[PDB]
Amino acid sequence: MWELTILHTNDVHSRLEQTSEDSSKCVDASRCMGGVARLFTKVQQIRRAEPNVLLLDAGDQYQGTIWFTVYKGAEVAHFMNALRYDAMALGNHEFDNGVEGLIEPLLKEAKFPILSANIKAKGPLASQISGLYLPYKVLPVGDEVVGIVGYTSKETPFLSNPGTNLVFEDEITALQPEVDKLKTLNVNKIIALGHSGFEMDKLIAQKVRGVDVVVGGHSNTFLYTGNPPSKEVPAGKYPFIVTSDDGRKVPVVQAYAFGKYLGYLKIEFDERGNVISSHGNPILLDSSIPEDPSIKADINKWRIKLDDYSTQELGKTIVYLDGSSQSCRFRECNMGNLICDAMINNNLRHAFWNHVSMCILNGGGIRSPIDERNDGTITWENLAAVLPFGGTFDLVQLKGSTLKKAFEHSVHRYGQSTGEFLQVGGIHVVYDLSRKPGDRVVKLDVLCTKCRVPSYDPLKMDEVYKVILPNFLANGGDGFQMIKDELLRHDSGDQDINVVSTYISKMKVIYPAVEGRIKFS
Amino acid sequence: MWELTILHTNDVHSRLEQTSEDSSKCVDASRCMGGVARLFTKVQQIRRAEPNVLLLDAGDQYQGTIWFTVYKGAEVAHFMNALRYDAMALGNHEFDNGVEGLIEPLLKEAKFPILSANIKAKGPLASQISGLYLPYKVLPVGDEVVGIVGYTSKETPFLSNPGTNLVFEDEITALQPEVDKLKTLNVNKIIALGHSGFEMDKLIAQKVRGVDVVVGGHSNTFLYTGNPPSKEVPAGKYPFIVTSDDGRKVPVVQAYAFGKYLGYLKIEFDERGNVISSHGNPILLDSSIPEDPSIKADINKWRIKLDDYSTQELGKTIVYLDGSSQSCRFRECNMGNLICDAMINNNLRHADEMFWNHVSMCILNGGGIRSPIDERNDGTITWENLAAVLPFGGTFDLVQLKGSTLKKAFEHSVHRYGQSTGEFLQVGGIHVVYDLSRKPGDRVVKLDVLCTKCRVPSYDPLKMDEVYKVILPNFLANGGDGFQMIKDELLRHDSGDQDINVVSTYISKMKVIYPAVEGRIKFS
Ligand SMILES: O=P(O)(O)COC[C@H]1O[C@@H](n2cnc3c(NC4CCCC4)nc(Cl)nc32)[C@H](O)[C@@H]1O
Ligand SMILES: O=P(O)(O)COC[C@H]1O[C@@H](n2cnc3c(NC4CCCC4)nc(Cl)nc32)[C@H](O)[C@@H]1O
Ligand SMILES: [Zn+2]
Ligand SMILES: [Zn+2]
Ligand SMILES: [Zn+2]
Ligand SMILES: [Zn+2]
Repeated sequence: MWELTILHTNDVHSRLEQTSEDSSKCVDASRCMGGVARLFTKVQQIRRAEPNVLLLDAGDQYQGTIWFTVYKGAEVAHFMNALRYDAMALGNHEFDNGVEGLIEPLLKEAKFPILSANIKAKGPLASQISGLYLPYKVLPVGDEVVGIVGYTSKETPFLSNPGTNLVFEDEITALQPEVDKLKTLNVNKIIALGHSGFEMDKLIAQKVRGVDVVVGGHSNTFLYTGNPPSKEVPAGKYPFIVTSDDGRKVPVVQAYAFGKYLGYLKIEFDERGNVISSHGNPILLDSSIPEDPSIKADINKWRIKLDDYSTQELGKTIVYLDGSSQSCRFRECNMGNLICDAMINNNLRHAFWNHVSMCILNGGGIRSPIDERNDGTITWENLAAVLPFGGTFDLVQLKGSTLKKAFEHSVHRYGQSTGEFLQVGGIHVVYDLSRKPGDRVVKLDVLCTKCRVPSYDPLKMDEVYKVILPNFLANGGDGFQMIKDELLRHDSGDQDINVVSTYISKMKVIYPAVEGRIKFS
Repeated sequence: MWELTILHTNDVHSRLEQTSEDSSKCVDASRCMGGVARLFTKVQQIRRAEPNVLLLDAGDQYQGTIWFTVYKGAEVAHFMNALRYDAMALGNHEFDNGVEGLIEPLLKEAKFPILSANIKAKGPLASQISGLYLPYKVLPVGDEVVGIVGYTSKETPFLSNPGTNLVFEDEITALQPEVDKLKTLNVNKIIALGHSGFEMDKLIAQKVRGVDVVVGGHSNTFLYTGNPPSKEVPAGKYPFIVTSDDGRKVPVVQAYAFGKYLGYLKIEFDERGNVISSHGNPILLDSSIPEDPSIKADINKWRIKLDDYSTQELGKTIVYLDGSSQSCRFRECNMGNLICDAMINNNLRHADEMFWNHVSMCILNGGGIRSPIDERNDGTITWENLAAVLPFGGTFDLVQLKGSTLKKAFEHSVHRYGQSTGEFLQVGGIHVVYDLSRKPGDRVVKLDVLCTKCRVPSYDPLKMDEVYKVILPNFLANGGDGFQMIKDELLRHDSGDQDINVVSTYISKMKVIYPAVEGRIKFS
């Protein structure tokens, strides 16, 4: 009846300090959630009360706040070491700053194993990266041993910068042999830890034989059994039980994201290394759990470098700038409208032809909301959380067919928190999700340029339009292969942050609204 | 067979200089229309060729451009005298600057009769206005005599400032006694000249017995027989023939407005003073009719005072700011949106406490939008450009309204739709849907309003029992344009800032503007 307590975080996304419950900057400290210093308290309490504890991360500690912008990963390595994480699987964002941006800050500093069984190194890189990351690590858990096989999304080269010499294999194909190797080493307790999303995690559990528990992330999935503690509605019960093809019940877990919740799963194992019981729930990390003084004091030492960013206010918002994934990836969100307006305003300030009236933007690219409760105030730090990436707002030229195609893509796999869903500037779209995928756009009206008075006219499949979009999309990011393939021109614009930072500095006081640009039938 | 040539203008609205064909400021002089110096050339050219000519004005020479803002009527009196107008009926706008603003500049200075048979002076006013205007004037036309009875819109006190000591009678009731009086003076040739609109003009012709011809204005009606010379689509043939209740065919005329066209109607009269033939058409004052050098030279003398306004640029528009009556009074117009956005932006720049002190709604009578702005001159926008759009001198006032009062105003907005009636509201942060098939007062099928009592503003269906904070012009607040329910059922009214200054500072802020027709107002 050997009991294992699995504690896990996924998609912390540079959320080192305690946050608001929407995961934005903390204002009212007493009503603030998350943090690393608050995580350390709960982890330590659990480690006291429980004999066999593992602390894991399913990737995406990289990218999100001014913490990563400045420390570029050093903060992940330093604080994950203080919290004494047992393992961490590689996420797509760990490659955002290139392989040198992963090797030097994280791989070379992390005093704990970093894992991925489907990333295959090629060329001279292989002998450089030797043992910096591993397909698995066999860990001593008291008087027993626990093997943990890692995995990273096949999609990392289309979401990040992992370079031309890392091969991203299919997870199931790359996992099953490593599991069988651990099996022939008599490792009876196998955990799959990785960054591919809940739907992938469900199949890893179903297909990869020998896996006792699947720990995941990427899809920012919140799972809960009972009455949730906050605003997150669960996708399913915690853990999610997958009846695998070999006849076992495989528990699948995820801890939402941004370090708001600490995943907690108690596992009963037999002498043979099989699951008998699998129960728990994610602990909401809040005010009712103090921040450890030593970690908090240390967090404050690292905050001196970051202080010289929030210094200047670029404007004030009288409304809540909803940049949440739960809004921006399912329907029209005021942060989308605000950004898309700033892009058009950027272009039309210095401009029938050369005039731009259209803007598209993948909702997943909107990485944080902004609270209006702090005197309306907006700083660089506030924006750096919304737009962390470092892209540009590029000018493209598209056929009515290519624009139709992208909008049909926008809602092809709708209701999955998929970031392909587009927020729009100077476009009026109407979707009918009852209809089969690819014929879900029932109306699409676009603002005209070849007109003295701009009005919305039905989109013409044979006309040519001049859209402002992020470079990520211009480059066929988010599956928009048709943009990169069928574009008739592409001129590269200005830095995403600077574009929106110019506009807020201009408007002085902003108030974007949900006015019906995107609609549903 | 005694022939009369009637030449007429109506609703010139301070358009002294030549204009663009949308009646906005002239840029490319060679492709510019109208003005007083072009008018003088064609008038003089007709007076030579024709023996019995009359030049008339059916009111509204007052209000419109920087000309009236500065000269306050003196420019009307000076230039109408130079053009040697035979008569002029009183329009509603002649009262915009009060009765002292009519007596001192126009009535005393005008070397020609000014008329209105339904305005009745009373008390201390009566005395200070004796013979300054008259119900009619009998005019010698060659070897014959022509009587002209004037008339002014019953709703001048709800459209202008004529004061409390002037009584606006029902036109037909006040007109007949004068026509029947003139008849007993053996005045066989009677013209009705007034400012009440085409639909009133049609009834004056129908009901007022003895009227031979009705000359009008107010409704900026363009009438034409054949292929029009410009962008104005005609309401009907010129002249419009009204088969009167006494058995006669009464020609009804109107010359559009802003001095763009000169009305021209040739009339054949018998020994008895009746119409036999009534034919003509409005002459478009275009590039092809030269400006008279003496009038143009004199116009230039008066332009020195006006020059120190257009001096500073307040911003640039990349789009055509359509402030036309043909757009702003029938459907959503980008000038309405621009203004309504500037009003909300004015308030919300100095606001926020919680869900109160906030405003997300704006209503604005389309008739209050008095001019468009052309983007063709380097995008550029001056004070003079704005002064034409917003000439009145009102303010953008803050009101508090029930869902029912707001519903009522929106049902009013389209009660008599398709008449170029200015009551039709342009909106800021409101999404309205009309179905004109439905009987009047139940034509609003959808009305969604932007919320304040929400952290994220979204459009929610209007609630008949909730209370909303709208920014609207003072004219509308004080229940102008028939919006009696606003004045009567308002739950609070705090007065804002000067209409021009509100929109100027927003243009000075935005630097480069581009308003659009984005579906705030819709139709089913
Ligand atoms: O935390 P995740 O694993 O990302 C979960 O969210 C998935 C969505 O995120 C969106 N997304 C992800 N990465 C990007 C990126 N990155 C580029 C800049 C730095 C590297 C490449 N640039 C942009 Cl505009 N968007 C990115 C994309 O819309 C995905 O659907
Ligand atoms: O203008 P006319 O040729 O006479 C015929 O058109 C009638 C429409 O015009 C609009 N309208 C007329 N007067 C006003 C005014 N005046 C106030 C300021 C000066 C005195 C009262 N203030 C305002 Cl916002 N609007 C005015 C109004 O929308 C009428 O329905
Ligand atoms: Zn993530
Ligand atoms: Zn991820
Ligand atoms: Zn007029
Ligand atoms: Zn009038």
